[PDB]
Amino acid sequence: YQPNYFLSIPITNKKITAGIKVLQNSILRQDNRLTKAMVGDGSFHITLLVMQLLNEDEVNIGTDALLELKPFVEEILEGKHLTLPFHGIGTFQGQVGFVKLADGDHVSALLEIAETAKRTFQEKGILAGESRTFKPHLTFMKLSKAPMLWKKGVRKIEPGLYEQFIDHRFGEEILYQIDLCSMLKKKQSNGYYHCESSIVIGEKD
Ligand SMILES: Nc1ncnc2c1ncn2[C@@H]1O[C@H](COP(=O)(O)O)[C@@H](O)[C@H]1O
Repeated sequence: YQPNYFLSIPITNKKITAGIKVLQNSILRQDNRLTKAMVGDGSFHITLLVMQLLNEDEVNIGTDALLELKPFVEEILEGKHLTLPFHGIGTFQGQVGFVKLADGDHVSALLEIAETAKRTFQEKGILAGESRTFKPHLTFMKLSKAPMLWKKGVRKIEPGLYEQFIDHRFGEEILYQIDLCSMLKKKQSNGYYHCESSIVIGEKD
């Protein structure tokens, strides 16, 4: 199905987003055609769950489901925090460029959160999740954003463009928030997606 909403973990570590800005700029100074493929300043996030919310009532149900999700996250994390190290560059078949999530224990925890989120939302009546295996990633560019590239002289991201960063430590993000975001509504003034609702993770209540 085609989703229109998603749960999003914003990247709150300014070092990570600043380092990705450098990476995007390094790429653009080599080929300015890639400008419209870059994700916008302020939009950096990890997608946790996609879904359809197709009317105002369903948007309100989604907000309720996210509120319900909060305690499950802290159960999964066992009263500690989830540290996400962002290191190196990966792609999905040269069409989407992302900063990779380093391997480690936090990957299984993040996967458990995604699966519990899917279950939580489905039990509230929301079509959510994907059949495809969840592959967490922090996108910096996607060719699909720039449909004239395909039609023109650029059909994949040349790996030479990001070679200097292929193995760069961007930084570590501690999970602090999950937002319910609209894919299609206008972005906030700070460049982030329209947010219906948000919960805090990892803080004293
Ligand atoms: N497991 C996957 N395999 C291939 N492409 C993916 C996968 N997960 C996400 N994508 C694509 O990566 C693009 C950017 O991801 P995102 O920044 O999370 O929206 C999305 O349009 C997804 O369709």
